[PDB]
Amino acid sequence: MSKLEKFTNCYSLSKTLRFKAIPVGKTQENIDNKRLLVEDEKRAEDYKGVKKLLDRYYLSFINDVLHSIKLKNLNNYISLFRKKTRTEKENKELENLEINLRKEIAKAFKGNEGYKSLFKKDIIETILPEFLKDEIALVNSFNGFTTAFTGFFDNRENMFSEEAKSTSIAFRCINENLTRYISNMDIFEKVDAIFDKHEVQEIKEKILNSDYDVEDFFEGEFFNFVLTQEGIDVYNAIIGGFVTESGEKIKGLNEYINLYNQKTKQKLPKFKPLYKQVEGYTSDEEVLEVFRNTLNKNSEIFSSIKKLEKLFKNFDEYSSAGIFVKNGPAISTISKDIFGEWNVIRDKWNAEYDDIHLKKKAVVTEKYEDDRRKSFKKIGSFSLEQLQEYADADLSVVEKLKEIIIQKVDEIYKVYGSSEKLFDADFVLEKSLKKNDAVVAIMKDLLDSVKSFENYIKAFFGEGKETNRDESFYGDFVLAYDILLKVDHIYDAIRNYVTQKPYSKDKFKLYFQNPQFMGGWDKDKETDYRATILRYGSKYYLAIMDKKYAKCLQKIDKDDVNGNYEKINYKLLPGPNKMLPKVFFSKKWMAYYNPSEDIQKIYKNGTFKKGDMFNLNDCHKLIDFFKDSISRYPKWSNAYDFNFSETEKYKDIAGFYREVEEQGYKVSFESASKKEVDKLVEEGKLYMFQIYNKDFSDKSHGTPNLHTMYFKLLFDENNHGQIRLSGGAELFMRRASLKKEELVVHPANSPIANKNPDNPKKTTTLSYDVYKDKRFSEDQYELHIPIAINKCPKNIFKINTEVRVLLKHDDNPYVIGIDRGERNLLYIVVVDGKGNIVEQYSLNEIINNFNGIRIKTDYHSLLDKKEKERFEARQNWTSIENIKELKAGYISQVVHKICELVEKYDAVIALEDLNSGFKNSRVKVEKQVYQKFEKMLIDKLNYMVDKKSNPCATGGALKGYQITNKFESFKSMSTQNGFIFYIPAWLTSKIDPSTGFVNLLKTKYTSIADSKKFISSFDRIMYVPEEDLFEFALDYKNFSRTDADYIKKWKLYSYGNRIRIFRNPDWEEVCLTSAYKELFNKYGINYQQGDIRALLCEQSDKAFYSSFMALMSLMLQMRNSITGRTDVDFLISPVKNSDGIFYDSRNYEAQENAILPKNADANGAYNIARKVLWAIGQFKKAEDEKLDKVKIAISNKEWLEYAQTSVK
RNA sequence: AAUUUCUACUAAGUGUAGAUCGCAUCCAGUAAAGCGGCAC
Ligand SMILES: [Mg+2]
Ligand SMILES: [Mg+2]
Repeated sequence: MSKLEKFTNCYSLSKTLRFKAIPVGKTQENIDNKRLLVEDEKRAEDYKGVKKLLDRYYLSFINDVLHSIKLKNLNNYISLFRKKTRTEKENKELENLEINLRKEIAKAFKGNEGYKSLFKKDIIETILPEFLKDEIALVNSFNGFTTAFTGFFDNRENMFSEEAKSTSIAFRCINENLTRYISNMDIFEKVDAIFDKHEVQEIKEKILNSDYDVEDFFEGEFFNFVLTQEGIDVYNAIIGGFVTESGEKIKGLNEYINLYNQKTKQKLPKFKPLYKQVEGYTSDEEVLEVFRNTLNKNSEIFSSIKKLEKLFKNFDEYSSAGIFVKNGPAISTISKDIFGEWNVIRDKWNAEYDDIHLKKKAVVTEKYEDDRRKSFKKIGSFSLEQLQEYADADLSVVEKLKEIIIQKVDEIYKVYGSSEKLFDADFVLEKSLKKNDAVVAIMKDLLDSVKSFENYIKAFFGEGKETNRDESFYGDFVLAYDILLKVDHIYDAIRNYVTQKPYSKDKFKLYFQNPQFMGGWDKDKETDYRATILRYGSKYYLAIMDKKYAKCLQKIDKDDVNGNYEKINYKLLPGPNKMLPKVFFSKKWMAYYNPSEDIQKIYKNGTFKKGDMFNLNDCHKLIDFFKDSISRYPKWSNAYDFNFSETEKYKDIAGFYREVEEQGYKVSFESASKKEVDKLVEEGKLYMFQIYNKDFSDKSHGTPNLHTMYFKLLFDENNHGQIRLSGGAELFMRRASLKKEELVVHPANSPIANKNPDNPKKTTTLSYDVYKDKRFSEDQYELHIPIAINKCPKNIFKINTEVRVLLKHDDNPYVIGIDRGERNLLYIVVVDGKGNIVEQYSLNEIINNFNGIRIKTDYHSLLDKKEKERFEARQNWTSIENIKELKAGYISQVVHKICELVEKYDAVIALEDLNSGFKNSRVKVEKQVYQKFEKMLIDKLNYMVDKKSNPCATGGALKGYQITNKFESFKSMSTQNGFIFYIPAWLTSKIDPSTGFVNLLKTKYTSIADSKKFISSFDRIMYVPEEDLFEFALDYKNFSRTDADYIKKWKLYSYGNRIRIFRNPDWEEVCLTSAYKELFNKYGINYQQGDIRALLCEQSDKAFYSSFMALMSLMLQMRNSITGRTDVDFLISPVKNSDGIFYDSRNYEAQENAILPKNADANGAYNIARKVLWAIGQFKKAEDEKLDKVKIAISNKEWLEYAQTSVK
């Protein structure tokens, strides 16, 4: 059997199929006349309204708990906070005190005051009505329809967690609000006497309050007062100042500190206000009104930009030791902008970490580099002083930063000038915004220039309780920035609006004035649920009974004079493990049966269940009781065909239940007069809809949609309960959003150009009209039907363990390698159990089969035309969205290609772990699309079907492969998920497949001395006359950071030629030996002399050495690419194989499915696969029961050992 | 340029080929990675 075979019927999975519901006959007229719809439509309107009222009571609630709270954890907390640290994980004691501050807040919500009636049915039933007429009325409407608020309900209970999320109130109460209060205490202590006694308390004490005193709000025990919004407003008014209910405009503390510019030493810190807590879709008038309002030259966002300009202009005035830059991407970027390279800061910091941790004897090891890396990441931030500590003299870090920041503000001001007419009161919109390209680009330009300023500027927060900070700097900075933060919302909303499809998918749920509408199908509650399913020939229908006529479907003849619909009776026995004991210990059954006490005692004590009070006979007695009770229960034994296993072969009660559950459900069809119900439709006693997708069209002649097959199979004789119909069906109405007269149309009888350049037919002429987006021009009913797949699994085991066991015992196991490439969206390499390539090719082109005809689509050319489009459109939003969606389409094609390969080779899949990576600019499928791809792959593999197989066949629609576990998280895409193994890409592309040689030397020229050392660290350097080549023979031991190489000693030869970047005002090509001959001649070095390393070091000037190294580096540069030309991105290796000939990639370009990789893209997919072979190799070394514990994570050192020894 | 819906189409003439429970994240490979259904 194929390894694949053993993976069927493993676990249940549930899916919902969607269809269009086409109203038949007079149904729509009746629906309108009886006005059934409007009930469900206004609810849809007021939904948003009621939500606001729920937020109202939520906010009164939050302010009942918050008025009532005294933080106990706090006071230790304040003293520790002002303890000024002193670290050594003494602060660790405190970081656990923090969490308990949020813990105390969460529990105070939950703990008391009728929190419980919050996200359950009783909140809009009674609670909202008793809290605060035009609003009570809207809430009343929703009753028995509490469904509407479930997604809302989940979004709002995250409010009260200890989650340390920006969602949490507690995080807000303690994490942001409290720290500011503390930070302000230390400002208040330092800046006390600046206040005039009359000036100080007298205006503030009286006009802001007349209660309390100003001093109070800078005492630690006063914080709890400031948890609620009033105390927050009171606090912020003390800092900011007040209106005064008149002209008075009483001054705040910050103004006074400002007015102490009279000393003009100033830079005396100002207080930071406390965070209060707890767009434009609709119209162009709306979208424009917001842009004008938030971004004009006297808006507050523009005010905060001028202040930040003033602040940073005085950057020199502040203490570089007390100004921090958050650690993360901002460090790479600012490194680039300050010094001129990405990794500089990281590099200097590695130079300093080594000296401390790097033992002289010690040789750098992968772990060492991993741990040092964990340390860097862990560092929260860097002061400007520290950054200047890396600053080479003749560069000022603060000043270079000043010129960069100021530059960015100047770029905002120039972009304002270019957008100036848009902010005229006089301005009006000539064209619709989607129509109006020129305007949209003006808006995007400005938004981008401010967003980028914001996003860059945001870096100067060390995201820490940093011990010493320039509070004078961060007072001004935090005041101004917080407004600037406002841009991100505006930006997103405006972009979502432009980016929108011209049509809308908004819709509303239909109950037809019935809270319990369409709860179930199979169940005979049809008088209650009032929906059912009809069949006629090949067509299926949804039939909805009017309340006054529920039984109308009951009494219908099986008329055979001419024609009948088939009528649905669905039988489901739900949850036998709860139900069988519920029914059969019923008082009525108890009457029916004089059940033995032996049975009752077994149940009550549960000696049937597992749990070591279980008795097998007791279990069997229970079963037999149930079995026999089943014979004598009409409702069930006239519904289902029970065929029970012998009682003895049942291991546990659970074994018995699966059979009840399995046989528990039956579906079959009744017979009902077509003419009779047809008339029921006419009279409006019954409403009918055809359940439809294009595959039900009389002109559909192609292979159907997968979901179409699922739906039909529901009612096919061959389907023995593998896919089942479930309740929870919903009907929606999707109001039309396009007007038919306004659609783009290709008129009948005129040729339409075909767009696929690989389609050999150039035009199409149809005799009817084709309309863009036609389906959105009509009101549309849609029907979502839930199904159950593999509800009663027979094969239970751990999927990961079973994959390992089968791989352990397989003689020629096959692996599919997938890699993302530079010249190829995706590239695939199939390999046997020994590393021989069986298949290699690009997936740039997706080839489709219809009939016997194959037509391909080159998705890489598509992306290329769209990238040119993005260039022509100056990178506007919509092209960006078009590219994202194209890619998401492409990956739905690829999923199918991978499935065929898995089925074809019974192969395991090898994929990049995207939790270990380097971003590569060259590759076209970015991380975020690839992650989506990997999720989709896993999802398919949960149940994998080939549509063209006969459904009952293994791998067909009734026996899908389940070779993957359910997706949990992206973080969870690591190690192995069933047939999928996640591999790190380290050292899979730039490595000789033939030898496993990898360049581990550093050839950058550094110093004349270093170059000599380099040259000297070589064993030999000799020109070989016979083979006309230079031979560099080396030991990796003599060079640093080569621990991973297994074959230490490699001989390098000049042979072949290489493509060099060779930038000139950037490509040229270079031969290798010619360069070695040229350069040596150039300097008077005769090279026919053995071991010229002593000789070479005799040279006196950089020029020899600078160019010797550049020459060397190129030779070790295996991967070569012009980038104008698809034709070559080749791989050539400076090292001979055992047989003595060097690997070139171009010698494999010609062949089909050649033994070694054909280009560098292939090499990468090839080597990703070999790492899985390595993993398989570890399985083959372990005992069956240890397999689950074996480690798949190959280490650069294991990898190179494997790559270099397995080649032979 | 037709769709349950999406993407690419026109595929031989009202359609073709994949894919397709729902929402949120869609740009930072140093922040986040989860919330639903379903099932237990
Ligand atoms: Mg089809
Ligand atoms: Mg389209």
